[PDB]
Amino acid sequence: PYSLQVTLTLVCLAGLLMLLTVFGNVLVIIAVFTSRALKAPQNLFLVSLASADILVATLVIPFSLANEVMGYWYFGKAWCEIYLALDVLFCTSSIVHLCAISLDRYWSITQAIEYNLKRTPRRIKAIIITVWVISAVISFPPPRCEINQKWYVISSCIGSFFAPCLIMILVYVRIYQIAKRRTRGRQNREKRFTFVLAVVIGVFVVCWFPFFFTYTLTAVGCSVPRTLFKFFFWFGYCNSSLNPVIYTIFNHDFRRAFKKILC
Ligand SMILES: Cn1ccc2ccc(C3=CCCNC3)cc21
Repeated sequence: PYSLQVTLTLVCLAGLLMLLTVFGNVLVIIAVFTSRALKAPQNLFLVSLASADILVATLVIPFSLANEVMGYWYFGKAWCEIYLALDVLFCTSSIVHLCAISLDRYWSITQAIEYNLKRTPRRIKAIIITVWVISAVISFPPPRCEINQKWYVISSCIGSFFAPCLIMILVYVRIYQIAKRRTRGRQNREKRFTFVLAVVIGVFVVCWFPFFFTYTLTAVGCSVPRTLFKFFFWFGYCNSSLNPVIYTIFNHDFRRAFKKILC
């Protein structure tokens, strides 16, 4: 199974991850509904994403720790089929939310004056209610608790990630082009948005991409170590802990609001 000494090392590596995922994603929620500066229609995208992150960290991580360190699935076919489907529903509801947050972050730059009148909270709510529906329609497409259909396994990874990745890298390379085109505030206005954009579009790729590449690489059947895949699995669940910080710390409004709650 494991070393026991390690088992306490793995559980403490997690647990802290859970506390960090339900500390940022909750600080975002207690911040949008609390500060009169974030009461924008566009700020509801960060509350549903935070809810999804808090849900993953406390509904799929506690049991992933169990399946991996214990070795067997203590439960059977009554929180295992629910766990393997609530994972694909809580991570595909974070990737697709990151895609939406970037599309509403790009239509308001390229279509700047026409989009505000089409940005009412009703539209934001109707987009949040659709991202969630699609996130759950990918999870449920109508003793080891390990994932077990090649044709579907691709459809879902490509729609769940490749698509949100390709439509979010483009929405950030056509925003970096627009913004640097405004410059043509002294050698740091650009040097800051080269980093504010690089972190935003790179933490995603360095957290989630390796897992999905390996999963479809094994979907085609190219061998990936049994280990060196467990790092990737846990790497994604650890990206939801950074998501609440990436989309909030680079914002002066959010930063001044956090100062009030934690003065
Ligand atoms: C097989 N598959 C298709 C889409 C999709 C989305 C997320 C995940 C997981 C996220 C972290 C580790 N557990 C699985 C798996 C997924």
